[PDB]
Amino acid sequence: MDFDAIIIGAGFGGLYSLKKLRDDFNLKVRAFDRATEVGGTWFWNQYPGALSDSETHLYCYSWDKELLQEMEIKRKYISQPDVLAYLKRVADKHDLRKDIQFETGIRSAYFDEENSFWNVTTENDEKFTARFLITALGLLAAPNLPKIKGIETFKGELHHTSRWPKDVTFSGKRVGVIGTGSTGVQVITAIASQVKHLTVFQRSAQYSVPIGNVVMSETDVAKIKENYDQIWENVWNSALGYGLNESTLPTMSVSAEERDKIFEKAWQEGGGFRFMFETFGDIAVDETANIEAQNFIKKKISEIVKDPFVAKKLTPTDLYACRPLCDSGYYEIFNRDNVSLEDVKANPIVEIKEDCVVTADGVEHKLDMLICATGFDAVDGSYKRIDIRGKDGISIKDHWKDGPNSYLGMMVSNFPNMFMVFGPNGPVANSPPIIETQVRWIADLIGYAEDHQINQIEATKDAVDNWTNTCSDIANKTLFAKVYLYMGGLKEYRNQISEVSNNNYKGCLLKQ
Ligand SMILES: Cc1cc2nc3c(=O)[nH]c(=O)nc-3n(C[C@H](O)[C@H](O)[C@H](O)COP(=O)(O)OP(=O)(O)OC[C@H]3O[C@@H](n4cnc5c(N)ncnc54)[C@H](O)[C@@H]3O)c2cc1C
Repeated sequence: MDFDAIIIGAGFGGLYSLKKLRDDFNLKVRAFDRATEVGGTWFWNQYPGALSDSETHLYCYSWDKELLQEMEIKRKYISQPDVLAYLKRVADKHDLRKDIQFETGIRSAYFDEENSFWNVTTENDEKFTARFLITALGLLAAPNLPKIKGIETFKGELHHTSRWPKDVTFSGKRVGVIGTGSTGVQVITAIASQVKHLTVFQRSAQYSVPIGNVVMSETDVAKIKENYDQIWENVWNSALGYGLNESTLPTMSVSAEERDKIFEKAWQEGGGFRFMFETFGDIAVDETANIEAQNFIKKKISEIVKDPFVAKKLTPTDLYACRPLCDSGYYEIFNRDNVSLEDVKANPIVEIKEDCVVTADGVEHKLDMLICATGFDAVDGSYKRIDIRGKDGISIKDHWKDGPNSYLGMMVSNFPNMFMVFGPNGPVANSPPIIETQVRWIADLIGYAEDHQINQIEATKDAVDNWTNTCSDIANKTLFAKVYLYMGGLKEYRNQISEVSNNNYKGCLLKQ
């Protein structure tokens, strides 16, 4: 054994995995990332307007009290360069880089049934052994590059938001953006005013609410820092972990005039999760409540966008409101004389030539730059791109050929000593609280094993099948996926995994 534990990922999930196992448990551990710096997705995604979905004071670690007091809280939400600097500062303080090997992908990890440890091989064919594998792998980008005929003949700049280069300049250029998910909304709002002309190619109009990202006064920051203990106590006690007053008020239980008042209030403060969960308690459950949320945003769209035909094209049709987008002036962009909206569901892209994008009606859209706002992959994907083989050498690709499944979102049957952080079938909540929860739980279980010299931990097939049903029970009660995620929220997730730890890890296969 080279190591007690090998960590893959130096993002949020891997940086804390490392800190927890090396320093609070005195294990020998080494971590690996392909990146040249810590930060994970905040290192790779440097596109214009990249901004957190959670507010600054909560998109961070809770476990280091003196870091909370030290933290710079510039704006209500935190931009990508600032998150990256924060993660780097976490590394400086807790001396984590000496145990991270950068520029090092992992090609494969094979479980050794004979000695109960993992054989892990880099892409440069270096081989390390470790009792425990910790996978903190995040989500890769969704669509590689758009499967469009002739895209490779394009002779202008072709930029993917997940490999955004440095020194992109926009002035004097005709620019095109494929994609209008969260990443596309941020790019487009960021660059519309910098280009000579912007063409947006929207496949599918989405609902978006104001983010309301404002500067924080020194007294604003003091309010938070003086009460940080209560703030975090409210995170652990909530469903989402976003600092919201999570409503229980049914949408249809009030007058139209009161209902308009409550949505307006969330709209003025900003934030997608606020609009969806702080206004009423059933927007994501009741079809009739959801339509009320839909119409409020549709009306706002039609009041902000002055040209009714452009506004009509922006209006989501039939689509229900699920998974919340926010923006810093998105719908306003479309009143600008230098912006055009192309509905590419009505008028698909058929071809890309050397100087242009051409749609089904024959029109050539001439472009100097084409931006592919990639989105994000189901993941699953990040795991299916490492050769992971457990017992009798089944690959993870085979074991999940028909969808991912796990125990509590962290352990996979047939894959012992492997613990996933922020993996499939996990909760839907603010990420750092989820990551912290899972890392402390994993670390506690590895300590139990250390004290009781057990060297093979594994989830049964039945713990995993019970977990798959717990998720489908909760999920088939929601408008979402109308599954593969636990949606009882953060507090109920922490119960689930407390019961297991308090019942000598019922469902697990402690061995030796
Ligand atoms: C612009 C943007 C804004 C976001 N805002 C929010 C938000 O407000 N709230 C929220 O909850 N979530 C948000 N997210 C989601 C975000 O992914 C999570 O918050 C969190 O950062 C995930 O951290 P992680 O360490 O688990 O994953 P990552 O940060 O992606 O870490 C994955 C790392 O592991 C490395 N890795 C993977 N595989 C391999 C391999 N085979 N070999 C070597 N190395 C490897 C990767 O290169 C990567 O560096 C946002 C994402 C983006 C892009």
